[PDB]
Amino acid sequence: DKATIPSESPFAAAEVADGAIVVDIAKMKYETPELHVKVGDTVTWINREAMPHNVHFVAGVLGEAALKGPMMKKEQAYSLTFTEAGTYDYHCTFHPFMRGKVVVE
Ligand SMILES: [Cu+2]
Repeated sequence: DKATIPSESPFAAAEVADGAIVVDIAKMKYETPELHVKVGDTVTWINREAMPHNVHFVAGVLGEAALKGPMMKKEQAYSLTFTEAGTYDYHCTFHPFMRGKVVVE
């Protein structure tokens, strides 16, 4: 697979590292919808609002099967560590019109 998962479940936003590469989710949007990182980087999404959200990569993007991230409540976080160069699109399971991508250089 093309990413590893440091936290299987959502975790508290207060425990996101200071350093971390963060994508906020707010107002029904990913607030960095075209994020550029490098091989080896960890990305952390943080839901900033009451409406639940996730991140969801369809089958074949990060692995043979889909990666459907866990449901994230307000001030919950979820991370992926990207290990292979490429561009990886995702959406929100609940709200598929909400889309983003991670461009891994
Ligand atoms: Cu959503």
